[PDB]
Amino acid sequence: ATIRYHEGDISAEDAARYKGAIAIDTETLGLVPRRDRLCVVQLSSGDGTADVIRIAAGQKQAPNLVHMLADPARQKIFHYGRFDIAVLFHTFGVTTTPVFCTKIASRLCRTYTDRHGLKDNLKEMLEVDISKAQQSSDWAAETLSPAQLEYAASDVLYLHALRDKLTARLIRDGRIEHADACFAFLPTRAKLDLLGWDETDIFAHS
Amino acid sequence: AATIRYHEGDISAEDAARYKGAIAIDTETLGLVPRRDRLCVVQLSSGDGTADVIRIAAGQKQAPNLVHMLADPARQKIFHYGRFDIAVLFHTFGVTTTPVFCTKIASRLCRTYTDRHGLKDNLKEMLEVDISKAQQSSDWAAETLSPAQLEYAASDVLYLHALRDKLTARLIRDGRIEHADACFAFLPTRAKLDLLGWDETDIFAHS
Amino acid sequence: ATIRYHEGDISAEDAARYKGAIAIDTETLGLVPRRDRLCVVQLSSGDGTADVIRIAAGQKQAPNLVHMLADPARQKIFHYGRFDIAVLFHTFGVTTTPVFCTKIASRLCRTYTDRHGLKDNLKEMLEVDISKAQQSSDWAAETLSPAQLEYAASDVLYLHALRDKLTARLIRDGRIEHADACFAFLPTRAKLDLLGWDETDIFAHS
Amino acid sequence: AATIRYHEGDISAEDAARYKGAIAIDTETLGLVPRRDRLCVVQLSSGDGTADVIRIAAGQKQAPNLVHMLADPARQKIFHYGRFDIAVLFHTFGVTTTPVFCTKIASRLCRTYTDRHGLKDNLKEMLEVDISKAQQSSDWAAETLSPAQLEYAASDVLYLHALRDKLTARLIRDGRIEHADACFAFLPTRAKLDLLGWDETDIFAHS
Amino acid sequence: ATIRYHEGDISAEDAARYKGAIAIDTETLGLVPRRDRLCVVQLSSGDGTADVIRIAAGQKQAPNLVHMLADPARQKIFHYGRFDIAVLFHTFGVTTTPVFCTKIASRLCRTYTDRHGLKDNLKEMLEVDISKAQQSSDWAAETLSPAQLEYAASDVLYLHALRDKLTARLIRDGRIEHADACFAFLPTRAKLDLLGWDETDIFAHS
Amino acid sequence: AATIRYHEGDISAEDAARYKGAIAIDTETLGLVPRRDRLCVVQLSSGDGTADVIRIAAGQKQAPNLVHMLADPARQKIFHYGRFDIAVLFHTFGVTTTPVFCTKIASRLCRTYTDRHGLKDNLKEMLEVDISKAQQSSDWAAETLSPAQLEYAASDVLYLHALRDKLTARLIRDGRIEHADACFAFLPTRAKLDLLGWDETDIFAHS
Amino acid sequence: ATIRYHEGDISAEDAARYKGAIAIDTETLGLVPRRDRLCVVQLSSGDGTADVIRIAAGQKQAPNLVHMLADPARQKIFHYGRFDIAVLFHTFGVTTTPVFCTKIASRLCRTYTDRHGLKDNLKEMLEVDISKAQQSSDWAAETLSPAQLEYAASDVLYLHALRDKLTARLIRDGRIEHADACFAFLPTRAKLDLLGWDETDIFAHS
Amino acid sequence: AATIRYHEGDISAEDAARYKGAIAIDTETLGLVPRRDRLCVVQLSSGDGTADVIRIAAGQKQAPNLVHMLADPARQKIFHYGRFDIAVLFHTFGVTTTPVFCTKIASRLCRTYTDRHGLKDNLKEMLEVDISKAQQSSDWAAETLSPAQLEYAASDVLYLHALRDKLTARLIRDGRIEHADACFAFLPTRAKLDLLGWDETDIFAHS
Ligand SMILES: [Mn+2]
Ligand SMILES: [Mn+2]
Ligand SMILES: [Mn+2]
Ligand SMILES: [Mn+2]
Ligand SMILES: [Mn+2]
Ligand SMILES: [Mn+2]
Ligand SMILES: [Mn+2]
Ligand SMILES: [Mn+2]
Ligand SMILES: [Mn+2]
Ligand SMILES: [Mn+2]
Ligand SMILES: [Mn+2]
Ligand SMILES: [Mn+2]
Ligand SMILES: [Mn+2]
Ligand SMILES: [Mn+2]
Ligand SMILES: [Mn+2]
Ligand SMILES: [Mn+2]
Repeated sequence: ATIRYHEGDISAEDAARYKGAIAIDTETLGLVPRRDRLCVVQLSSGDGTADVIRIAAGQKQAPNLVHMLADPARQKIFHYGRFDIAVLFHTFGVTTTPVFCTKIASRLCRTYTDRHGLKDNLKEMLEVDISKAQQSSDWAAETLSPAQLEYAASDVLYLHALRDKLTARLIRDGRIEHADACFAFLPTRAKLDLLGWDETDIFAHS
Repeated sequence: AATIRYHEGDISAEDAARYKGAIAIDTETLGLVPRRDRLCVVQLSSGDGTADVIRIAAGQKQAPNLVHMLADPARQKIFHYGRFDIAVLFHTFGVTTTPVFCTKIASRLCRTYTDRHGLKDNLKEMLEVDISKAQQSSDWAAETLSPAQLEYAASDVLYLHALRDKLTARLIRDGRIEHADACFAFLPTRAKLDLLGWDETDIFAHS
Repeated sequence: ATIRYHEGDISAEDAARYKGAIAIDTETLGLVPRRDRLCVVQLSSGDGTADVIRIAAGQKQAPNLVHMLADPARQKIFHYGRFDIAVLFHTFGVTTTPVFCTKIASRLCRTYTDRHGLKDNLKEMLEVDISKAQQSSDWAAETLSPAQLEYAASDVLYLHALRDKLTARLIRDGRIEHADACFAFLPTRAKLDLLGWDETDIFAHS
Repeated sequence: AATIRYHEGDISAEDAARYKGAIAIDTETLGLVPRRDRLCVVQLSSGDGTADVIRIAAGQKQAPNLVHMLADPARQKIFHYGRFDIAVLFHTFGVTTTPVFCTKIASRLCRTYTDRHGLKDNLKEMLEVDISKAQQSSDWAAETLSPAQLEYAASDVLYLHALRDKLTARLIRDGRIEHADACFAFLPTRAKLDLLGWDETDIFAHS
Repeated sequence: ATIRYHEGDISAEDAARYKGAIAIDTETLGLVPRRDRLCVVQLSSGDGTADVIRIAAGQKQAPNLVHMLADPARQKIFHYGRFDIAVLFHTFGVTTTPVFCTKIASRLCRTYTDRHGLKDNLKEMLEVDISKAQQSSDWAAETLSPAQLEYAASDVLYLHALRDKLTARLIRDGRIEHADACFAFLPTRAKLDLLGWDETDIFAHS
Repeated sequence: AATIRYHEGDISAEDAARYKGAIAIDTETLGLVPRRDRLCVVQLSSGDGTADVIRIAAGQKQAPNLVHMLADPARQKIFHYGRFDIAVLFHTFGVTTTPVFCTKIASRLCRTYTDRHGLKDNLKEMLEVDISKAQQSSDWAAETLSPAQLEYAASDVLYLHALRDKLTARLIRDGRIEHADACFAFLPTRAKLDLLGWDETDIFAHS
Repeated sequence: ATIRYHEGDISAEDAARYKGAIAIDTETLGLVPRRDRLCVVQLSSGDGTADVIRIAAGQKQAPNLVHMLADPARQKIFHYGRFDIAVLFHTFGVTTTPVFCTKIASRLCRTYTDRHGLKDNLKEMLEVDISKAQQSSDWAAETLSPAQLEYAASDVLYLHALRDKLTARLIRDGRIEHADACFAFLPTRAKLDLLGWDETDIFAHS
Repeated sequence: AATIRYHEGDISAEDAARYKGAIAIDTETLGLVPRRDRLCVVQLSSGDGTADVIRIAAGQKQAPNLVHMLADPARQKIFHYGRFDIAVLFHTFGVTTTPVFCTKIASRLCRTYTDRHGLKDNLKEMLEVDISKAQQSSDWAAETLSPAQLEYAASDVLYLHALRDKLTARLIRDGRIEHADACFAFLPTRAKLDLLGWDETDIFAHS
């Protein structure tokens, strides 16, 4: 199938499709990790297909997903990893590593625009169109709608391609090393957020 | 206080060799925009109560012995708020200072009960030391640095070893030494992003 | 009829339809109770029908309405009760109790959105559409238009259903007790507003 | 001043029994974010001019005698701004402190002629008492609390009975004691909503 | 004709149509009277017809217009008189008196809205539609377009009717005396503006 | 200073008759929201160095002799910032005070070289008089007004005649006495619009 | 052709078309000259045709373009020259002089509007329509799209005409001398920007 | 200090002739809006330690000898923040003062290490001179200027030659004298744009 569903954790069979980079996004009940639980983890290996894993209330374990997230041999790709890395660390205790963030890379090379959302990035870098629902969706439902399923999958289907396009810009425009040091600090940035520094830049004076 | 060793242009090879471990360091400039306000002074201590104060001439783009200590991965460099000085040294010399310990990032990560993370209050509370802020900001590119100027420059580095050590023990006690080290590792990139114009935005925010 | 009209007070016959929760909203000349008089009280028992009571200038009495509002055996349901409780206390002297507020409950469980208006709530929680006039309507007119009448009734027709939907979220997501303590403090919050603390949170430092 | 009874971990069963009515109480932490800054001290007075100062060790999640007084519905708990400390005690111990009287909510509800609702100015005007704010914020997780620290902690609670009583008579005189009681009843929920992340928004506003 | 044109001043014949209230608005080169000159004065007697008077550069005199503006026997009606009274005083030296301001009256009785522009007022109070150009029009042109002419006339054609509608609200809602004291202070408010207090309320502390 | 005549509820008929011209006047309340903070004191001077200080009891809604002076169109009333006190007297007594002279509107209209338009600085510059702001805001609804309270209340009105006269001569000199009179005429409406809720907006702005 | 392409520098043949004013705009990788390189210089002599010069990475020389920009006998026309003068000085070391800025002139005479963009100016002053892309375009591409080419040319095709229209306003409304002193200070304003005063007005107190 | 030459209306022809080079100059008004607050005093020094203080009467629109020095292209005029005074002199007399040197634009262009660009701090650091700001802003349109007023007016110009010269040497040293001269050339237009209403916007911004 185009989208592969899992309850609680990705199957070993489908975890084995990921031999390189893993594209990933989550869905939650909101933007405060300590208040709003993790509901969905969506993955893609780059081949046009997704794994959508439904996370249950109170579930603190996903052994196969956690293994992938922890695996230093496979890069995990987010658009704004700062948040999802924090969600995964709060829920599972796992420090996702290493990571590539297409929003940080966008801010570092697409210096001519202020539009750094994923939709704007995919339209310019790949000519792909994606749509935003309406902001208001209960991702903790019993049964996710099929709309809910394709929204989640479209968040990870293109991150491989987008990473490649942006990587060539960073190298062309000379800031690939800046992006990589940003990627290495990112899990720390996410843990400071969980600790309450989420609205301050630690590198400022205040 | 005191005992200041004064140098013109660069630290002599002899005094550089006094530095067998961490290097305390601050600079003085003509202001806060590196591409506009030139580096005037770099000041250095090895943590024994002495300081090397190197005066930097306008247009000078070379400092062999200082640049070697800055680029030397074996000796840590200690600033209070290194984000600024690392950018100034890269813009002036092409040198990327590394590895660093920043006592202001440390202060923020463990001195969570306070908003005063300047050097003066850090020293007073962590070491029971007084330093004096200059009554008015001064011309650091003056033809002759005053005695008061050399003493103010020196005081910027005389206690950084001892402050690093007390803040490290706090970061260990309160469980954030790893968060701090990750900060120090990113800090040179942070300073390079300043010079390129991202200086008033946090690259990790949405905007 | 679908909408039942009253002058000054609800009839005893129509007040008797309310054997459980009373859904309620008001219409006024504006948002300052001491300046802008109460004009309309709209009620619904949950059955698709409304009572719309036209309040006259200077009227400080509505014995049957006031009895319903004061009755601790019947919950009164508002979307943002904070304001209407203050209007009713200023006009009639009545402390409406006990109350359920679908906006407080929305802010407490719909943690994934910032859209907490009634229209947004009804569309997501019940799939119902309602429309906003244009903000500018003289609710003190001689004769209310029939448009004016259905706008007022649509503000109370769904509050029962909406309360039920949101209540199951609060329990699912674990904040029903938080919502109930909010409901108990609400009439105090409204009286502090009438006293001039309306733009400060009393629980802050300032 | 004085007479401070010092305890490690929990108040002894004997001193808990001195408390047959209302309990004055404040805490000290490593800062203002409870999930980050641990509880270090809880301080208690029964209103007789003595205080119990209980030092809380890192990671400690249990305090039998203190948690019994906090959860005990028969003895009121008095804080100046209890919204914060109630959240800290719930996060540290799982205990919901109740019932409470908050002298800062009281100050705001009846001291309508002023903007200064801190403890220091409340005490000066209501009781003609001076307390001293620390010259600089301190490390409350220190290995040994100083004498000055124990005296500052104690002063936080020594006058709360007398201040509660004077503010109560003002709330009665000016007709808002009921508004105040309703506040106190909501205050534990208010503190729990803080811990869940609503801490910078008023749940009763539109946004 | 529907619109009557004049160069420099209104003719005596057309000034004689005004036996009661005079509705009036101006057009200028912008919103700083000392920088942006007066270009057009538009008038209406209430009968569906307008006089549009083109003011020339540097012209400091319009004897018949000034007589009307100065005449305490005839009320002058503006929507936001504060500005135009200042323009007329700067250009001609004339203190327009007495005045009725449909924007002040709108803010005083239409307490249920924040839309106090003339367009919003005419649509609700009279059901009339008017349109806004695009904000950018050179009112000092050689020859005003016919569009320019009807825009200017539509600013004064309805002020009589609008004044009547709003006056009945003020009396109904009990603030006619508040409105009249506002009208008496208005020319002073405009002269303080010309003196440099234009962005402070003189009745505040600062 | 001094000589204060104290009254309970209303000024006696005898002392009212001392007032054959302008009336200086200020009030004291429990705060700045009239519908919440009750009038506690009204203070009056005829400009001879004496003052009448009338204490107002909670709930009192009548003051025959004072309300006659307030409503009396033959004697001008002088406040420093009358916008507030006119609203308080209308809310408490139903009386519209008129006609008024406001020394703060006057100060703003002619003392154009400064931003300090409080009474204290007006008096110091216009009359070379010192008054003292209370060290802390006080409970003006106290059972017994202190001596210090009566002296602070009195000083609010002892110099208003002399300040009115010096500011009038400045308004005449600099050509804005007419602007000032128009202000004074609108000021009661301005205060009534405050009570109705327009208190944080200027009715003459667009919004 | 309507648009004439050049690599690196304008040809001598096409530089010779410019016997009077030179209309000019640039395209870059963004708005920080020290970070975002110069990519395109677009020119027009006023005749409906443009020269579009593609600037290569790291190129610090364009001898013929620089000669034109430096030439005090030919006025260079920008819409907001402040930025492009800084880009040209950073890239080439050239102080463009003398200059006429249609945005400064717009702010000085079109005192009745706040719309001082080029699109708004061309629509009112000349009745010409131009369109904005979408803000997000990589001007450093290998091969500029033909869309990219006409966007760049439309930025300079009308500046001659627009300069003439605005110049007659400045003279009519009496501020031509104010505009000319602004034009003389403009290259200094741009160099202060490159030095870090770009977000302060040097003539203020702070 | 001192030696002040007082003039009514205009400087006498004799004292004007003392001025054979640059002219230091400041004014005093009734406030910051020229169309509202009239010019009261113009003060002048030739840099020898003396000053001419010319009192300007209300409505006066002519000053032959002063207007000649202001309009005279051979003698530079020195203000600290000339943007304001140039606008006041143009509004009062129709004269465009030129050419000018502005020590505040100079201070901002070379004193890049500080935010304090007032005259007082400029003088203290560049010349080691103290001047005193008036304890309170004064009525400069008084019938008789006090001795203190004439001394404060004079001090505004007594050191402007010496401060111009020290700031010029800094602008030369740090490479911005040309930037400064371009500023001075635009400054009269800048002041004329103030009078026309652009006074709170930078004409070189987008908005
Ligand atoms: Mn995400
Ligand atoms: Mn998504
Ligand atoms: Mn430093
Ligand atoms: Mn220093
Ligand atoms: Mn409602
Ligand atoms: Mn409604
Ligand atoms: Mn506390
Ligand atoms: Mn404490
Ligand atoms: Mn108008
Ligand atoms: Mn119009
Ligand atoms: Mn007062
Ligand atoms: Mn007082
Ligand atoms: Mn451009
Ligand atoms: Mn373009
Ligand atoms: Mn000056
Ligand atoms: Mn002065």
